Amino acid sequence: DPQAIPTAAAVQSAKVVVDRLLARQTAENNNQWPETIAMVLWGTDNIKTYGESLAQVLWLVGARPLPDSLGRVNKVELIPLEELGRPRIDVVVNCSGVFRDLFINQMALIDRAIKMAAEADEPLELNFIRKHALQQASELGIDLRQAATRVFTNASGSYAANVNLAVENSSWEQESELQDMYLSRKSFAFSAGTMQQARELFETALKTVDVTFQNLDSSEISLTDVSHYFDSDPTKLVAALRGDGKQPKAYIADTTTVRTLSETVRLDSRTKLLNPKWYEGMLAHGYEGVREISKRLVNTMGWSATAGAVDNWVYEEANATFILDEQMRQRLLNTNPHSFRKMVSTFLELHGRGYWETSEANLELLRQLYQEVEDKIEGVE
Ligand SMILES: [K+]
Repeated sequence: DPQAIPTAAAVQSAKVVVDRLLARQTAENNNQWPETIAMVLWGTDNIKTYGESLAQVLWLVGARPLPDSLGRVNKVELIPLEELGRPRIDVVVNCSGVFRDLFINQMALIDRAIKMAAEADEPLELNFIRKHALQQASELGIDLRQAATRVFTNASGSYAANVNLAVENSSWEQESELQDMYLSRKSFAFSAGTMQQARELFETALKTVDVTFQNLDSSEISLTDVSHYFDSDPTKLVAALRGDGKQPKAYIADTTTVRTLSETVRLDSRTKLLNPKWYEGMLAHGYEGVREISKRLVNTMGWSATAGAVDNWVYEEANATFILDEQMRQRLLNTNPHSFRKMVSTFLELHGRGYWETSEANLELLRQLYQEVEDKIEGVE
């Protein structure tokens, strides 16, 4: 029931997460407030939380919902700056296609809130939406309301950046290509039927991003269980667009019960890809199990592609665990030659793309093993 969202419980849960996100960012970077946060809104998650990440967006821009009598959220108002107790933070609101499919009315609500923030008569140092929208209105020669466009998604009918697909298929040379794919697919703006492409305004707003942010429940679907999270990650994109080339700080709120993306990748890697409990658990399935391990390594590479969030030691440990250990290598090779070949390919690709630095010895062995499994695959075929 899309008008039910967000509930007073979701509003209250969301305040805690946003205060924690801003506290970490200020404490780390010279007590500087971030100007703009790029964040993803997943539709399934907004069902389950009665609109927690929705409410996080409203909190950031200093808006509160207004349930009528039938518990419908039809309107917003601004929190006054003395109540907010900090600047209005600008937000690039990257809605999933599914969020768009289910919550067009709530995409309209966010939009009203941000335009409201933009038009407010308040000092620019306490209203980063207003500060940006005026600069943006001036640069591009448009209205302030037009300039205060922040609610973006896929084209009507479409899903995903297809950065996941690029990584899974190894069908790309430079990061610019992944970044071009994202900007070409995610630049469709909500406005008062049709998502209008607005690429130049999407790029302009993206260049103002200081922080990237997503909510995830690592207990249910971790950062590396699926490709959809790195698919939606604009961390390296923002660096590549910005005049100053500054990569924004990246965070993940884990809703299991706020970390840097780096911290979250390290936790997931030691819990899943590098953890004996996990990979032995997968190999118990046999043929499918080796596929799951290969998939994990590909999704980890995805985070290298979008964020450079994977420490070299993660790839060195994965190589030591699955390739250098002759016993484990033989089990992979014997159970699933096809997924073993993919894993060997993925280790060589990671070196090829500069995401993994390793010894000549390790690479020679990977090439040697690449030859041997192909020779075996063609053996039966
Ligand atoms: K999507």
